[PDB]
Amino acid sequence: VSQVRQNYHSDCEAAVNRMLNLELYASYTYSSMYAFFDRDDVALHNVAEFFKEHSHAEREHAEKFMKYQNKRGGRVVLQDIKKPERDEWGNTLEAMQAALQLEKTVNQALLDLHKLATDKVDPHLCDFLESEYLEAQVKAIKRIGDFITNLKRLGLPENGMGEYLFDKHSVKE
Amino acid sequence: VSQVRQNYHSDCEAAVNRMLNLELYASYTYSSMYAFFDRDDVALHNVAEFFKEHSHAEREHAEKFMKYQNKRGGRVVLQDIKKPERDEWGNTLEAMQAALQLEKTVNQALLDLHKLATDKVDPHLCDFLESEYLEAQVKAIKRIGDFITNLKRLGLPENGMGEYLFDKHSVKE
Amino acid sequence: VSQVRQNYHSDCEAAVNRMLNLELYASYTYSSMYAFFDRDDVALHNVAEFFKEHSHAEREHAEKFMKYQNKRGGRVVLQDIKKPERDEWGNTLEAMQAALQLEKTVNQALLDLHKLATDKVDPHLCDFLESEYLEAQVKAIKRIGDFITNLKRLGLPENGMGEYLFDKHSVKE
Amino acid sequence: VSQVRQNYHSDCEAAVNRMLNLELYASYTYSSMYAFFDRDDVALHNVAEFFKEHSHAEREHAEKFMKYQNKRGGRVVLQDIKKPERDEWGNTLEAMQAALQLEKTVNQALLDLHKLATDKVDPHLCDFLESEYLEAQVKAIKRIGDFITNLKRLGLPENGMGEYLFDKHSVKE
Ligand SMILES: [Cl-]
Ligand SMILES: [Cl-]
Ligand SMILES: [Cl-]
Ligand SMILES: [Cl-]
Ligand SMILES: [Cl-]
Ligand SMILES: [Cl-]
Ligand SMILES: [Cl-]
Ligand SMILES: [Cl-]
Ligand SMILES: [Cl-]
Ligand SMILES: [Cl-]
Ligand SMILES: [Cl-]
Ligand SMILES: [Cl-]
Ligand SMILES: [Cl-]
Ligand SMILES: [Cl-]
Ligand SMILES: [Cl-]
Ligand SMILES: [Cl-]
Ligand SMILES: [Cl-]
Ligand SMILES: [Cl-]
Ligand SMILES: [Cl-]
Ligand SMILES: [Cl-]
Ligand SMILES: [Cl-]
Ligand SMILES: [Cl-]
Ligand SMILES: [Cl-]
Ligand SMILES: [Cl-]
Ligand SMILES: [Cl-]
Ligand SMILES: [Cl-]
Ligand SMILES: [Cl-]
Ligand SMILES: [Cl-]
Ligand SMILES: [Cl-]
Ligand SMILES: [Cl-]
Ligand SMILES: [Cl-]
Ligand SMILES: [Cl-]
Ligand SMILES: [Cl-]
Ligand SMILES: [Cl-]
Ligand SMILES: [Cl-]
Ligand SMILES: [Cl-]
Ligand SMILES: [Cl-]
Ligand SMILES: [Cl-]
Ligand SMILES: [Cl-]
Ligand SMILES: [Cl-]
Ligand SMILES: [Cl-]
Ligand SMILES: [Cl-]
Ligand SMILES: [Cl-]
Ligand SMILES: [Cl-]
Ligand SMILES: [Cl-]
Ligand SMILES: [Cl-]
Ligand SMILES: [Cl-]
Ligand SMILES: [Cl-]
Ligand SMILES: [Cl-]
Ligand SMILES: [Cl-]
Ligand SMILES: [Cl-]
Ligand SMILES: [Cl-]
Ligand SMILES: [Cl-]
Ligand SMILES: [Cl-]
Ligand SMILES: [Fe+2]
Ligand SMILES: [Fe+2]
Ligand SMILES: [Fe+2]
Ligand SMILES: [Fe+2]
Ligand SMILES: [Fe+2]
Ligand SMILES: [Fe+2]
Ligand SMILES: [Fe+2]
Ligand SMILES: [Fe+2]
Ligand SMILES: [Fe+2]
Ligand SMILES: [Fe+2]
Ligand SMILES: [Mg+2]
Ligand SMILES: [Mg+2]
Ligand SMILES: [Mg+2]
Ligand SMILES: [Mg+2]
Ligand SMILES: [Mg+2]
Ligand SMILES: [Mg+2]
Ligand SMILES: [Mg+2]
Ligand SMILES: [Mg+2]
Ligand SMILES: [Mg+2]
Ligand SMILES: [Mg+2]
Ligand SMILES: [Mg+2]
Ligand SMILES: [Mg+2]
Ligand SMILES: [Mg+2]
Ligand SMILES: [Mg+2]
Ligand SMILES: [Mg+2]
Ligand SMILES: [Mg+2]
Ligand SMILES: [Mg+2]
Ligand SMILES: [Mg+2]
Ligand SMILES: [Mg+2]
Ligand SMILES: [Mg+2]
Ligand SMILES: [Mg+2]
Ligand SMILES: [Mg+2]
Ligand SMILES: [Mg+2]
Ligand SMILES: [Mg+2]
Ligand SMILES: [Mg+2]
Ligand SMILES: [Mg+2]
Ligand SMILES: [Mg+2]
Repeated sequence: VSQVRQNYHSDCEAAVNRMLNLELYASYTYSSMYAFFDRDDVALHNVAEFFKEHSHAEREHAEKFMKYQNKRGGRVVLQDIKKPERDEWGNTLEAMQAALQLEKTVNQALLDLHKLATDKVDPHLCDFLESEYLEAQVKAIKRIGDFITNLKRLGLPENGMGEYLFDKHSVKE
Repeated sequence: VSQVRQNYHSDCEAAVNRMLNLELYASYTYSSMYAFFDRDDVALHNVAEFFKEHSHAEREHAEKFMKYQNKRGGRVVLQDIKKPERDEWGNTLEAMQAALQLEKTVNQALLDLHKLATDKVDPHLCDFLESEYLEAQVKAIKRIGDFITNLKRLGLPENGMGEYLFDKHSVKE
Repeated sequence: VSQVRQNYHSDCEAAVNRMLNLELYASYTYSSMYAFFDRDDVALHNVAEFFKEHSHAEREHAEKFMKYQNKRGGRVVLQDIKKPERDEWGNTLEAMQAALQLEKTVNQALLDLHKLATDKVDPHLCDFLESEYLEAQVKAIKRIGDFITNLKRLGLPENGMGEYLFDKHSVKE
Repeated sequence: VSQVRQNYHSDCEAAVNRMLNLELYASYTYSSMYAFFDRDDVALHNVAEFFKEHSHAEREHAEKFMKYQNKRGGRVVLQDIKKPERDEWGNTLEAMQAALQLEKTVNQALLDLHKLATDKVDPHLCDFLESEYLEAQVKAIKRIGDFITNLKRLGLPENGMGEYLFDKHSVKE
């Protein structure tokens, strides 16, 4: 037993490792989206940069779980980071729809971990999730949903002018 | 009788209380418009913020009537603030059309109060309305009318690209 | 279903709308207290300003619930804002006693909403209440209680000199 | 006829001269109050300074009527400035009560002049009164009324401690 460990269930330790992996998986998916929108035959650079930044944020989320694991006396156990589900992402609308679903998948895993922490009477882990993850996730989901609404309004997928306008006026330039 | 009261007719006092209520009603309607445009399935945030700011301005108009009532020695009497006429506002054009009509309703009440003040030979109340309300109202009506003209030019309600462009280029970002 | 909605029970959505209304009701009550203490025959302007500021804070609390509702994919539904229970507030002690009871009523509604969120296993809503409302409410209740103790010490309601001194030395000038 | 005169009735010209005199009379009354509160056996120096400043304001009001008369092509005609009604002013409450009545007397004369200007269809004179006099008068009346309420609360005339406290905490130090 680690000398620091106190009130930290094995099941929570394992679930933190699985969360770590999911954040890295999300990072990798966003990096694929970045590379897609940077292609010369796609060429939506503000969209590309939105996804690149989101890829970096997900890696930071993973690193924070590594630090957490060690603070509690658990042990980081890594697994392969699976490649993203697609090699090409269609257009801004398809990518944003995939991002929404990814963020909801990550959110569900965070909520499931919170429920496990509750069941194991681990208020430190509950606080960590509430203070560092759950609100960021709700904000990200709302932002992407708002974008999808605007992309539909702009006539995606068919309306290329609408897609251009979104890249120039909705995503940080 | 209040020790400060001079040349202040009971009818004017009552009409100031009714005006106070109407300004609060207008504030509440604009707050509903804010919440509508902030929905994830509407997502026109500059439009939402335009209405939020207008909601705050109307509350300030109400507070100025409270202060006025007390300065003249009248007594503030509050009534329920009725909920807005609609729960959802359609789109930017429908909302702006409703805002125009609301501003004209408020303007008519201000003009009616000015006429009452004239009839009761109350130049202080006439000056207050002319100096603090009537020009602001004309300016607001002109601004909203100009917006409606532009929304129609942009093809509202059908043209979603036009609606997007209005949010990005006509309302403060 | 809203595209953003996840783990948000209909009962919580409805209870957030009812909370929104209660915050607006509290705002309106404080605005009535402001207007009362600004009367020429009351004339306790620091007390009046204390209540005016509290009225603005309550409106901010309501607006934060509107934003929350939309972030979760719920729908803001507004109801009439009922007028305050009294048209005149007696004196500083009576008003502060009414404010204490109002703050405790709002606190109880917040606690009830937290219990509902707990029952529906909604940690995001629990965090929101704990981080944005519950401590502010405890602080406000303590402040008003401290004021009541001092008003009683100063001989309210009978001791007008005590009431004057409170306005000049306990409330921000 | 003055080369500048246009739309300026003889009756209004005369009434402006009478107003000029009344403002000077009010100034002189306030100067008497200043001297009273500066007596060694009264010795309420913040109260004294309040009245001294008000004396200067009234003289400025008179000078503005002189300038107005000349701008319109009327002719300033001066009369004796009558001494104040009392040689001694009792205490802060009695003085403030006299000041309230004086301000209401001046207000009534301003309102009467506005009515004359209205009857003679003189919008420039109406604007001048509304823009330069009527609101200042309402503000002054409200301020003095608020003071009287506080002096009564403080137990004037009997409560000398209350009178001391008013001088130290209600009037600019
Ligand atoms: Cl342990
Ligand atoms: Cl334990
Ligand atoms: Cl264990
Ligand atoms: Cl593991
Ligand atoms: Cl694997
Ligand atoms: Cl996918
Ligand atoms: Cl693919
Ligand atoms: Cl997914
Ligand atoms: Cl889990
Ligand atoms: Cl726990
Ligand atoms: Cl967070
Ligand atoms: Cl957006
Ligand atoms: Cl957008
Ligand atoms: Cl009257
Ligand atoms: Cl009159
Ligand atoms: Cl009347
Ligand atoms: Cl009324
Ligand atoms: Cl009603
Ligand atoms: Cl409507
Ligand atoms: Cl509706
Ligand atoms: Cl209307
Ligand atoms: Cl009216
Ligand atoms: Cl008039
Ligand atoms: Cl105006
Ligand atoms: Cl325009
Ligand atoms: Cl453009
Ligand atoms: Cl425009
Ligand atoms: Cl749900
Ligand atoms: Cl869940
Ligand atoms: Cl549900
Ligand atoms: Cl509801
Ligand atoms: Cl109702
Ligand atoms: Cl009550
Ligand atoms: Cl009452
Ligand atoms: Cl209550
Ligand atoms: Cl509840
Ligand atoms: Cl929970
Ligand atoms: Cl809080
Ligand atoms: Cl205290
Ligand atoms: Cl003191
Ligand atoms: Cl205190
Ligand atoms: Cl003439
Ligand atoms: Cl003419
Ligand atoms: Cl003439
Ligand atoms: Cl003359
Ligand atoms: Cl004479
Ligand atoms: Cl006298
Ligand atoms: Cl005398
Ligand atoms: Cl008099
Ligand atoms: Cl006259
Ligand atoms: Cl005229
Ligand atoms: Cl003025
Ligand atoms: Cl005062
Ligand atoms: Cl005072
Ligand atoms: Fe993440
Ligand atoms: Fe994420
Ligand atoms: Fe208004
Ligand atoms: Fe308005
Ligand atoms: Fe543009
Ligand atoms: Fe509140
Ligand atoms: Fe509160
Ligand atoms: Fe003091
Ligand atoms: Fe004057
Ligand atoms: Fe005066
Ligand atoms: Mg060891
Ligand atoms: Mg284990
Ligand atoms: Mg996994
Ligand atoms: Mg594989
Ligand atoms: Mg629990
Ligand atoms: Mg937080
Ligand atoms: Mg946003
Ligand atoms: Mg009275
Ligand atoms: Mg009446
Ligand atoms: Mg009405
Ligand atoms: Mg109804
Ligand atoms: Mg103006
Ligand atoms: Mg313009
Ligand atoms: Mg949908
Ligand atoms: Mg429902
Ligand atoms: Mg309720
Ligand atoms: Mg009722
Ligand atoms: Mg806190
Ligand atoms: Mg304290
Ligand atoms: Mg000549
Ligand atoms: Mg003449
Ligand atoms: Mg005279
Ligand atoms: Mg004489
Ligand atoms: Mg006029
Ligand atoms: Mg004017
Ligand atoms: Mg003015
Ligand atoms: Mg004041």
